[PDB]
Amino acid sequence: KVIGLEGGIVCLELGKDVGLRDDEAEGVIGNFNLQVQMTVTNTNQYVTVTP
Amino acid sequence: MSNSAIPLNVVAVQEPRLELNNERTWVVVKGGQQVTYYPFPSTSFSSNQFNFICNPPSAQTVLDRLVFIQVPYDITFTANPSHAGITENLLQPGRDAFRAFPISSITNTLNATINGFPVNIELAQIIHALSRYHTPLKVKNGWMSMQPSFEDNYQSYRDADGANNNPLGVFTSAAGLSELPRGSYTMNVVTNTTTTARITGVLYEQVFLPPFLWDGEQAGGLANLTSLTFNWVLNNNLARIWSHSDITNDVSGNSTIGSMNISFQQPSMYLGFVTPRLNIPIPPRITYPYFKLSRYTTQFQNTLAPNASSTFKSNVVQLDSIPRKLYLFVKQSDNVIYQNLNNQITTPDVFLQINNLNLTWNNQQGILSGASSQNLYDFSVQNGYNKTWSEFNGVTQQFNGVSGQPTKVIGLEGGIVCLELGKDVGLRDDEAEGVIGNFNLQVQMTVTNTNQYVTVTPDMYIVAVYDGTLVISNTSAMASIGVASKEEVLNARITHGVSYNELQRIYG
Repeated sequence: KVIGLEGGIVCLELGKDVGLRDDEAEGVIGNFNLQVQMTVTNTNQYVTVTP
Repeated sequence: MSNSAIPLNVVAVQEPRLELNNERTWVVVKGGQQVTYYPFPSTSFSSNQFNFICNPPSAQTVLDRLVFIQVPYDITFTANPSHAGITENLLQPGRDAFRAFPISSITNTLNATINGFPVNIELAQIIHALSRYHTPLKVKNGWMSMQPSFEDNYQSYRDADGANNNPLGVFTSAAGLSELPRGSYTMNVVTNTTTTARITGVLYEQVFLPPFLWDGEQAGGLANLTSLTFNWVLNNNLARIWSHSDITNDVSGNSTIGSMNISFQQPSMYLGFVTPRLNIPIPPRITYPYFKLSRYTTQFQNTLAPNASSTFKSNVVQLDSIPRKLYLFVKQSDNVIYQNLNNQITTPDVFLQINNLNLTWNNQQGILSGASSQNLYDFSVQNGYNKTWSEFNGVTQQFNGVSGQPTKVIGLEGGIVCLELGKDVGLRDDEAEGVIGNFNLQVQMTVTNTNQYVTVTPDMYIVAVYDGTLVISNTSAMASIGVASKEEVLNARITHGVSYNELQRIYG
């Protein structure tokens, strides 16, 4: 028996693993955009997860 | 040099094979870093609408001018009884295609709002006559190639079979390095038997209307907008996308196809945004050229054919300001070909052959009135027409070698005159190519139906493009029309730097 255990929840600090063009830091305003295209797998055996 | 009459000035030029000196300056080409493309899938798609509301990423990033959309689609055909039967596949090797350009003529109107003040155009009737007008072979094998792109050149589809330039054939049978026919275009055929066909794929149609550009040649895209958004609406019928041939429909009928239906999925636009680099700053507000084209249209009651002639005039209109140039043609009418759909799928686009055209600018009456139909085809081709003489004035004899079968005459599809409005219409002293206003127009033009079968009620169309400034400064979009003053048009000193040919280069 294969058991689903849970999922990752990644978090990337904005200066740390994103990198920001010079003159940018966690305070500074403003107006930028973000969109996350991300592939995933349902692990749970029993039910269909509508995501 | 100073030998003749009034003496001239000497200059010498080196032949190409040798300068060998001149001043050779190394030129570093630079453009901002980060050019990226997004696919904005339309929010609120429907069966009679598409709406793509997308926002510029930073509002400090210039937006490139070419834009296009892609729609996945699905059609089911089915055979009517009678005509029946019937024993051939409902889709035929040489007698079947998309109309060009498909997802265009099908759409009733398109309006994109920038920044946002709306700029919208009429895509159903405008475009089919706008296509002929500015594209060289260089272009019709470039950007224009993403959608079916081969225009109807036979007065009747039935005749075409089987030519080497039948406007809707297989890819094999278009001679090397030329524009293919519209049965070239790729798409899955899930089924195809007698009584049923069913096809699927995806078509890329680029948007027209300024300032988005369908020429290949490019110019600085619109920054610094804060939000833009397109909005189609398609007219009801939707049977206009497909095309057909009479050659298979034969009978007391009637035909093989009637009827069939379409289905769309998630369409999406495709925008592109460069970023300029932090060294070179672009101005806070900035001015763009901007064109608007809007068609005026009469309808008549008189029915003329199969090759008989007559004469027509069109209700006066009052232009606010001189269009920079206007087009005029008589096409087969709308009131027909929107009934009993077999007509919709089997009538080509083509216009009737012109005999002569006299028109009136403000108060003049009878302009051009004595210019031979031949002499109308001289301009354009000087404003960029692009079809051989025999195509304009469409008629073509082609005879049969036996005793005794009379020679067969085909309509070769008619012509469409475009007269650039200062270039060869002439305007009173101190009147520019676009100043307010306001001057009547009235087009009196005799025509002949050259299509062998059958009769046709016609309509007249006259599409006038105006030339306005448009200043997009965030976040306002003022758009003054008639930019030059009547006093400024007198004594605006001529220049010898600019070439007029370079201005007719910038479409348009």
